[PDB]
Amino acid sequence: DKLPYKVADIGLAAWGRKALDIAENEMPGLMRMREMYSASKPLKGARIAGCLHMTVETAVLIETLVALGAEVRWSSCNIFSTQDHAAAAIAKAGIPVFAWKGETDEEYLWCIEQTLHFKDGPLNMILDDGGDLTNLIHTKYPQLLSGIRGISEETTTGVHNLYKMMSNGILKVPAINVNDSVTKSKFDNLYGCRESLIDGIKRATDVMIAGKVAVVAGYGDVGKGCAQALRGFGARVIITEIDPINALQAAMEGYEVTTMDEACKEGNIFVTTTGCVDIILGRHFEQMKDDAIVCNIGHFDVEIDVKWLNENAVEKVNIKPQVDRYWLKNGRRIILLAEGRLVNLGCAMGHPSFVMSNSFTNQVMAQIELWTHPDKYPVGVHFLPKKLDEAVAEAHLGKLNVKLTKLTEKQAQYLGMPINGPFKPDHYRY
Amino acid sequence: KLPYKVADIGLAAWGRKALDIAENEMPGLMRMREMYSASKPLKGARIAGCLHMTVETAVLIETLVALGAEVRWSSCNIFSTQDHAAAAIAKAGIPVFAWKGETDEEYLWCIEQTLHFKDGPLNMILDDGGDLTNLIHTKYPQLLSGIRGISEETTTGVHNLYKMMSNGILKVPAINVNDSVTKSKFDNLYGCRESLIDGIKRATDVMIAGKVAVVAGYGDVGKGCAQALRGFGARVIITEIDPINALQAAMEGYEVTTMDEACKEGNIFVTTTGCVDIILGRHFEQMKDDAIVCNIGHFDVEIDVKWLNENAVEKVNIKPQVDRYWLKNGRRIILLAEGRLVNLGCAMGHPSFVMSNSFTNQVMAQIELWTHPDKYPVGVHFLPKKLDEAVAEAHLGKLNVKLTKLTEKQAQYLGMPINGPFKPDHYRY
Amino acid sequence: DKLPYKVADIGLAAWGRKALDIAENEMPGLMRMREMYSASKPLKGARIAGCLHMTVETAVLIETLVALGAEVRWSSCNIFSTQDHAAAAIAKAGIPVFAWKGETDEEYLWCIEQTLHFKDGPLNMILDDGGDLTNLIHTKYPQLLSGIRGISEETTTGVHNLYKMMSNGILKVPAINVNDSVTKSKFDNLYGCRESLIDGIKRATDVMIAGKVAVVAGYGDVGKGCAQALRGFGARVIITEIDPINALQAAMEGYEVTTMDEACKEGNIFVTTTGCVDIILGRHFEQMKDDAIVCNIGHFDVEIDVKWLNENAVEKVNIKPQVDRYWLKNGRRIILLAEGRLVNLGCAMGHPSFVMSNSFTNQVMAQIELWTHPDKYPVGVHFLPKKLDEAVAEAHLGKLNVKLTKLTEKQAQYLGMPINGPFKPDHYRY
Amino acid sequence: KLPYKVADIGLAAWGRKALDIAENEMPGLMRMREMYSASKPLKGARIAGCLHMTVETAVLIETLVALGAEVRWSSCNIFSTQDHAAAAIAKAGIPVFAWKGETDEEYLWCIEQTLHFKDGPLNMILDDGGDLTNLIHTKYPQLLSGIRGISEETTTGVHNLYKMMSNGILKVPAINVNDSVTKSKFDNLYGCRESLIDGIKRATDVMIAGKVAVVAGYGDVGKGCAQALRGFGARVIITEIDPINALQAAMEGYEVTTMDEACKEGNIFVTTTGCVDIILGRHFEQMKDDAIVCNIGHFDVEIDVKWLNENAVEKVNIKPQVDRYWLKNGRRIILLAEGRLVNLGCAMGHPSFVMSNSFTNQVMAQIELWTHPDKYPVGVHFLPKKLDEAVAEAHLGKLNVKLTKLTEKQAQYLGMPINGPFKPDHYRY
Ligand SMILES: NC(=O)c1ccc[n+]([C@@H]2O[C@H](COP(=O)([O-])OP(=O)(O)OC[C@H]3O[C@@H](n4cnc5c(N)ncnc54)[C@H](O)[C@@H]3O)[C@@H](O)[C@H]2O)c1
Ligand SMILES: NC(=O)c1ccc[n+]([C@@H]2O[C@H](COP(=O)([O-])OP(=O)(O)OC[C@H]3O[C@@H](n4cnc5c(N)ncnc54)[C@H](O)[C@@H]3O)[C@@H](O)[C@H]2O)c1
Ligand SMILES: NC(=O)c1ccc[n+]([C@@H]2O[C@H](COP(=O)([O-])OP(=O)(O)OC[C@H]3O[C@@H](n4cnc5c(N)ncnc54)[C@H](O)[C@@H]3O)[C@@H](O)[C@H]2O)c1
Ligand SMILES: NC(=O)c1ccc[n+]([C@@H]2O[C@H](COP(=O)([O-])OP(=O)(O)OC[C@H]3O[C@@H](n4cnc5c(N)ncnc54)[C@H](O)[C@@H]3O)[C@@H](O)[C@H]2O)c1
Ligand SMILES: Nc1ncnc2c1ncn2[C@@H]1C[C@H](CO)C(=O)[C@H]1O
Ligand SMILES: Nc1ncnc2c1ncn2[C@@H]1C[C@H](CO)C(=O)[C@H]1O
Ligand SMILES: Nc1ncnc2c1ncn2[C@@H]1C[C@H](CO)C(=O)[C@H]1O
Ligand SMILES: Nc1ncnc2c1ncn2[C@@H]1C[C@H](CO)C(=O)[C@H]1O
Ligand code: NA
Ligand code: NA
Ligand code: NA
Ligand code: NA
Repeated sequence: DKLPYKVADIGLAAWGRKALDIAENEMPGLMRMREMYSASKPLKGARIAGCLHMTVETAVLIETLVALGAEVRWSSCNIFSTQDHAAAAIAKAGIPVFAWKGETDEEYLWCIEQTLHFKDGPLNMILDDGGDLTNLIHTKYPQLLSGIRGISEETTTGVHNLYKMMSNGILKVPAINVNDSVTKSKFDNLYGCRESLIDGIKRATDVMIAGKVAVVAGYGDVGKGCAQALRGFGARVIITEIDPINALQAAMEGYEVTTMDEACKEGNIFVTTTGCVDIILGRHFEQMKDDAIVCNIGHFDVEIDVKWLNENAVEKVNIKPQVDRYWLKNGRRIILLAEGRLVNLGCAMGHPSFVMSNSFTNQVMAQIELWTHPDKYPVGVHFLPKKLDEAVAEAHLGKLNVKLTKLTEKQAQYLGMPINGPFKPDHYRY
Repeated sequence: KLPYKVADIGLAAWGRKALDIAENEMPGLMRMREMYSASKPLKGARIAGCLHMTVETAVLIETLVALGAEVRWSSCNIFSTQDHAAAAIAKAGIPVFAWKGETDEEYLWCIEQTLHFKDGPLNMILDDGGDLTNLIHTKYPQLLSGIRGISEETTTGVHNLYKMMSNGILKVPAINVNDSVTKSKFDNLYGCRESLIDGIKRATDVMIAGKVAVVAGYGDVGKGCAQALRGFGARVIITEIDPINALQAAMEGYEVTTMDEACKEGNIFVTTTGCVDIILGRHFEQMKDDAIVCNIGHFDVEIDVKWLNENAVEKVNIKPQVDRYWLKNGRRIILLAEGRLVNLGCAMGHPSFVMSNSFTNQVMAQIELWTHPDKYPVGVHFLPKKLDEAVAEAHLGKLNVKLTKLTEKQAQYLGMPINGPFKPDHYRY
Repeated sequence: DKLPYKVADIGLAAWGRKALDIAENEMPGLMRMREMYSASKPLKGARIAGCLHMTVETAVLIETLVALGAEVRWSSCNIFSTQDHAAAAIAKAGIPVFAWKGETDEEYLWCIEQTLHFKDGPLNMILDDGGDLTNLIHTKYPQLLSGIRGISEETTTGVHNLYKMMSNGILKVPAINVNDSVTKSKFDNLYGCRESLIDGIKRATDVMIAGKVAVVAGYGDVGKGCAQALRGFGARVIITEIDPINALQAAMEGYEVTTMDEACKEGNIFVTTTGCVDIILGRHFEQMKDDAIVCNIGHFDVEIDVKWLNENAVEKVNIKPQVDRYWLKNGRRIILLAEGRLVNLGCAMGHPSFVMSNSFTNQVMAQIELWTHPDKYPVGVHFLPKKLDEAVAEAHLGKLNVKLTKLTEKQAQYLGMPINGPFKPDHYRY
Repeated sequence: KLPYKVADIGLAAWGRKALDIAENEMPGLMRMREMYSASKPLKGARIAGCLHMTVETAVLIETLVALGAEVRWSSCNIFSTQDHAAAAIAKAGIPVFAWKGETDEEYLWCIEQTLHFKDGPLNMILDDGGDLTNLIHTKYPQLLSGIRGISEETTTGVHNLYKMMSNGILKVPAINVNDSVTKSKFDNLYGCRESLIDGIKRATDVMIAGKVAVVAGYGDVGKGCAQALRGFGARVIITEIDPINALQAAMEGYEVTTMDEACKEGNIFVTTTGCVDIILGRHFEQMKDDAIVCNIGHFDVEIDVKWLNENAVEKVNIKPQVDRYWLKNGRRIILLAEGRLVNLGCAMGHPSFVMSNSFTNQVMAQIELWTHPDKYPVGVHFLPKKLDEAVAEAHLGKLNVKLTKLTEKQAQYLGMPINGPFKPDHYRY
């Protein structure tokens, strides 16, 4: 009585499959998980509802979970991030996916709702990115919580929410924080954004980066990646920050660190990375250089006051999908990307597949941990063990032709560690 | 006569919006309009243009028109046209014969459409790579005495001009635009530094970080390519024939070796040489699985694409301008744009700001040749340094640069005109 | 009956004082500690034995501890690292310092021994860098342990030893791990080495960096700094690593990662950063390019087999102090810096003062924590609270003209944090 | 006659060990020895050299001697001599008159000691900045007809040569060594990229990261300086008079503004212009406390040091070549080397490898002028590109670079001699 899937055009499946084949060959961590666990099927019995950007890389993740024995139903965690060819390939393979590029808010919620019920029963695992699925179940379907064995969560904003839920006694299911695996936060958030931020800006606007002033709000792992990208192409990068440690890191790297109240007068490009509300406001827009480009890469579209532009501009000219040029009362123009939604996935294709193999190999490990060892994980928010984190990295070395040194027994004795690791104390920051 | 031929005139409104955006990024061209729209220095000029029909080129076209020229236009590559830009130019009433994905026959037909105007044949050439110049000299020599001048955009095209002059076969005066400082040291360098990666990413979405990337040639193009790749975390290996360029690359921290060795290590290959026979069958056979191979030189002569078509066991089209070959050895090769320049073939070419440097030089060269032909005997000439400096100066305001002015005491100390030119003729910047 | 101090030449004091005045003005964190606590004198009653490189920066630290009420007696923790003008200035101010550049191993131990006994009694606090003082007291003077209120420890090797001591039940005094303050490990070890490694190499050898292959063993915080420095000047940098996560970081930054067994055939410059034994051995030396430069920046001189060179070379030619050129049986030459001791302090002046103000402001905070709040700190190894770590960074922002953004009450509510911080969870890696 | 005059002959053994090390880093010079020591092309040459008396220059001196020249030497700066290198040269029996920390009178006396050899006056000039050239022309014109040639090392010196020729006052042929590609694009750029920081660090030990650094000029020197500072985490602000250089700096991500503005923000100031009156009293009065101020241009004319001496309320010598001034406003200024070039005055100048490029050009220019005077009429000349390429090629082996060779088919395609030169005369690299 329900749709078996819902995608833009199932006819795109053959093209999606070609993109998947190429991506598989860039994702050795995921392929290794298939190779190790396809026969034993550790995820047999798992009914995973996933809510995560329905991209080519997410399709390789989905097929890994399926190869490992899971039943899966999927939606995207952003209205603009789905790659319709990837979604079509997943649907063609018989996997229930409810996702397309350019959903409305209503369609978005409907899609998540389709993932909750399997033939054998409701979901018993959650794989989430940003917390929308986690929150939906806790608030709207609390009756389903005792049936769920575990949650794994992809991103900084989502894990922040899990910590908040736990400290408020609202969290009712064990969760693993995948964002804060070393091999996720220090790779995907950093090197991922270093490539895909500029990709979104370029595909949207074709603007020259060299010669511009770029303003990056936040200097966490995402802001660090974005700043490096922009400066690499010859932009002069200004940073805003609230945290004196991150601010001091930026200044030590040669960036001017000042407030948005000042930087708004100088920036030609504005990128928000904070995960926080009220970063770019009407008072900033009114002071910006003509044709300033403004975009957000944080998870939710809460950083930029897009409502201000819609209410106060003389006119809004749509240039092409996800690219709007507003004409203000001061006669100047602002170019706004993706209506303030995360620009790398909304205007380009998100992070390339190789780095997503780090993040998603963590996801598969988390799902195996929660599903097969539920009693290691009481209701709470947990990290994967360092030995598994190290294993994720080690799985990607051969593709890059890296040769890792092995400690001799004498060196391992001297350092007081096992020759097979883990090699760092739990507080190590890399 | 056909007013134009383009893929889809319906793309005109979008094209125009992209032109509006690009105008605001092209202060040199907008300045040429503000200075010369009234006096119309190019009145009576009938310019045939053969140059990648992009948004940037559209802004150049409408600048030439504003300055009084009649213009008829074709692209200098079968894959580089941006159909929305060609539609905007067609809708404006300018004869343009260009679309993305031309056949070789269509390519020549389009150039041929640019030769004849209502009032006579062309009397000015604006060229990129020399196809229009060569076509006239070889096939339409009866039009040569009617042509006042040629201006040439690119390294490969200027090499051809110098060779023609040395052999006594050039018959029309030319200005080498490529070797204006504000072209060669900006467009070829900073332009490729952004548009090479754009082409590779739009085509393949591949991660750059952690890869080995092999860049053949370390000229102005290869310098920009190499910096771009290294910036994203590729380990870049350079090949070179010139010991000076090779020493530059080594002093910037790049491994310099031959393609014969580098083919065994690269995950990404980019040819920047302007030379034939750079990546051959013997190289393809040694490459890592799913090696991405592409060219950014003007002509598609650097990569043996014919070898792949003849020797691969499978050839799968992934999407337009992206082919995945399976070789007898079991490994795969990803070839971009059939070896044609990848930035314009798989993306949008250089962004507008830097093209404003190149194209302001083009406008100046067209004015120089059209209005001061006697300064330019048959031969190959540079624009004066004062004009080259003026191109850079016109772009400083947009970037909020504050230029220092010499005092009279400092100008006297330096033995320099206070208003420039500031460097000797041999200065390399 | 004992020397009041022992330095190379007390006559250098006036020049030392001029260097100190300049350094003070680059060390706003330490000067702020003086300004805040000079009147209340929180360290009144403290008798601090310090064992830490007797440099210009350490002199500003010492005078801060004294201004805060402490009695101090000092030695260097390396035989080659003392700056004789700094030592002379300290001695001239009436502070017992036992340190000079170029001590023998015997003199080194004698110097530490002079710091143990004060007029009023034995030491009751330890400030250490590498653990030599901590170990000396636990092994040779166990009778003094119950009189010691606390230990603060500067460096990675020293903190590793403290963790080992604690897990073996050998640690008898509470300790604070200053190395792993964010504002120490992610600044001093990284940005400090990024400047002072090249300084030591240049002053020793004047070698051109551009065009060379440089091999860096280890890609921790020190190796990251060293690699960046070398590549910035046009060296091609190869990295060795045992930890697959650090190895993957290096490869993602564009370095070749391979083993020393391979890299030894290619390197023109070799820098060891591991903190581990047996990094460069005779088998590597015999394969090195002619005039390969070999140096160590790790704390102890255990990385390079200098004994191999001394036993196997045809001859050793001293070029100048801390620079030796060995002629091997293969006819090639090796240039060895500082006899394998840490090259930044041995051949140049160590880290510049601004970054040392981060490290040493942590040291002063640790000493205040341990001395005035002993019951917060049971026998064990502890970190400073994140709020104090943030304060260290904030203290350095004004000197760099950084403008830090303040959260609004609405943003702080949204992020669920205090407007005054701390701004990050305890696991945050920066 | 005095055999030499140096600070301390006792430093000879150490000097020699430093020379031994530098020889192994200078394959171009060692190659000139291996090729020409037997044939002695410079037999009969009596070369007066005026050039920073460093370890690198010692290797140049002994190369000229190996090639048959007689040489007598002085430094071109009062603070740049390396006394151990001067001692090694003196101990070898070569007349050198140089020490670190000369007075102005001693400086001139030393140059005067180089004019007369046992067999006659000088017949060749090797100059850096033009002091020897100018001294001969103005004070010893009777020696001019006896001088076969001049070779000149540096930008400021070549500017003077061109000005002299334009005014008809140059009377001896000269080779512009600075503008060999392998000099200007290597020494001025990569040399300063390492030796500027060396000078600042040895003098002050200041942290670079987190500072604002102001670099006046973005020529080859300022480009290398700016990269060096940015690499260590300084935020670099550029000043410029030339709109081309200024646009380059902006396209590399540097703020470009005037010294009038930048003096309010910089923590470190470096002058690279070759021009008078760059940092004035009005700038000093606005600077941040403990601003470090230094010059790397040839002559000490860029910084108003006299202003500081006259207007400061206190002047404290921190150590040799380092002065801390206290101004009326309460703030301090740290001045390096009394405004003299800071890399050679406070450190060791450029490392040996890159100097091997510069100095191989010098040897070639001395051979060209001495053995082929008829190729060089009175005027200012470049070395042929084939010789410039040969300089780079001689340094490739040391760095294990593998240079590709064109095939006959590629050379024919490019219209290029298979063995070079590979670039046209106007190529800018
Ligand atoms: N689009 C993507 O592919 C992608 C990838 C990874 C993470 N993310 C998202 O990016 C966002 C940031 O992630 P992160 O890992 O960098 O988190 P982070 O905590 O490491 O960094 C955020 C930084 O913003 C700063 N900040 C907070 N409020 C600010 C304000 N008002 N002004 C200036 N700075 C302020 C904080 O001090 C912090 O350092 C999150 O929403 C995360 O979920 C997106
Ligand atoms: N795609 C674009 O947007 C764009 C932009 C500018 C120029 N171009 C084209 O790019 C090409 C290069 O232009 P350039 O300005 O860099 O020229 P260049 O002459 O500056 O550099 C080319 C380099 O290739 C080297 N080379 C020649 N043959 C080689 C071989 N067999 N192997 C290795 N190296 C070899 C040469 O020594 C030279 O240094 C030309 O075809 C030019 O027209 C393209
Ligand atoms: N000279 C200085 O100014 C200075 C400053 C700070 C720290 N240190 C010292 O530097 C050393 C390193 O400090 P750190 O903070 O970088 O520690 P770290 O733990 O962050 O890094 C050391 C790295 O070496 C790697 N390693 C260990 N054995 C290895 C081997 N056999 N081969 C290759 N890699 C190996 C580890 O995986 C690790 O990543 C320590 O001795 C520390 O005390 C010196
Ligand atoms: N210290 C060294 O080891 C060393 C090495 C090479 C050259 N030099 C000397 O360095 C100086 C610069 O050499 P170069 O090769 O870079 O010359 P250059 O001509 O390439 O660059 C100097 C730049 O200064 C700019 N300039 C001139 N006046 C200015 C002003 N008032 N304000 C701002 N910018 C101004 C010019 O536009 C030019 O771009 C010369 O004196 C040269 O002899 C020193
Ligand atoms: N190609 C991609 N496919 C799927 N997820 C991606 C992609 N690129 C980035 N991400 C997610 C986006 C998210 C913020 O919601 C993160 O933390 C990243 O892991
Ligand atoms: N966007 C663009 N529009 C038009 N021309 C472009 C663009 N980008 C690059 N070029 C040309 C390509 C050509 C080699 O044929 C050159 O030399 C560059 O100037
Ligand atoms: N100038 C300096 N004065 C004092 N200590 C310094 C200096 N530079 C670096 N350090 C210490 C050296 C040590 C390894 O023993 C560390 O961890 C750094 O904090
Ligand atoms: N080590 C060095 N030995 C000798 N000459 C040096 C050194 N470093 C730089 N130079 C000169 C300085 C000069 C400006 O006077 C130049 O143009 C550089 O070639
Ligand atoms: Na992808
Ligand atoms: Na464009
Ligand atoms: Na210091
Ligand atoms: Na030297």
